[PDB]
Amino acid sequence: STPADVKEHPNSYVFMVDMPGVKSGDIKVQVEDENVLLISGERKREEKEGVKYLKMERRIGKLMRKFVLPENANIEAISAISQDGVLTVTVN
Amino acid sequence: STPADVKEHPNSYVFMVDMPGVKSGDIKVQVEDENVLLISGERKREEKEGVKYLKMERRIGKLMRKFVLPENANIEAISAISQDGVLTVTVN
Repeated sequence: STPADVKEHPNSYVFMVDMPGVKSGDIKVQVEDENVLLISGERKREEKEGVKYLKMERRIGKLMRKFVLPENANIEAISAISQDGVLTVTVN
Repeated sequence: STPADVKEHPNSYVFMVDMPGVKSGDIKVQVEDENVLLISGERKREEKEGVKYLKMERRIGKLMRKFVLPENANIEAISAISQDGVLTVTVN
């Protein structure tokens, strides 16, 4: 799981998800069953080449959130922006 | 506060801080007293133009972490990268 904001513009819904350290290509934006918007991203490690960790507090692995819009609300136009670790998806 | 990793390369220390949604220009990287590395960033809101929030779980405001290297360890060469909401500072 990961923090999300959701806004309602006149003709669109906007989902804002935190994803520090997720490379695009590890981001999934997906519609399940035409109603559910599925947002997903995995943070990975930069692989002891004489490099030792002194402190490790950033957990890695997958961030994921599902969002259901009303039934009979068809997703036909989807938008995705990755910027500064925040993913903004705009769905009709 | 915000998650940080710290690695030790042969000739350098590396600090990796999560900062989703912080624009460079709102990032501060600073040496206090030649020994202490001070990393700072503030997340802000994109300002009802017919736009209404339905869900708001991303907290905003300042992220900040201090890191003290040993005394008599002089910071003369500092490095800062912002990428995908992660700030990597490399300090001699």
